[PDB]
Amino acid sequence: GSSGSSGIMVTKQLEDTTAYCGERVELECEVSEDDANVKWFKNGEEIIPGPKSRYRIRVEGKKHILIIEGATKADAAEYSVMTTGGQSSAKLSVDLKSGPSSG
Repeated sequence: GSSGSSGIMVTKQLEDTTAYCGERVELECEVSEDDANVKWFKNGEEIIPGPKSRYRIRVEGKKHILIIEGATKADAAEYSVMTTGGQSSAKLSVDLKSGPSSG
């Protein structure tokens, strides 16, 4: 049943994501272990979610989902994850919706 290398390996590597300003960004990924606890880092910095945070790390089976509430020109950064035995990186580019936002 559950027989895999000691550490954890990122089966599915993050993929470049292009969202708009204020939009909601969602980074999905998969690992070797289940209900694991990956570490999401923004441009090398360690993210710290919570009841009063912007980033919300969700765990679903053997896949993680890093959602970002309000993706501004600042949110657009290289998001890299770190596990017990794996690491990944992605590029998030934020675009400012063109045209008058009406109707």
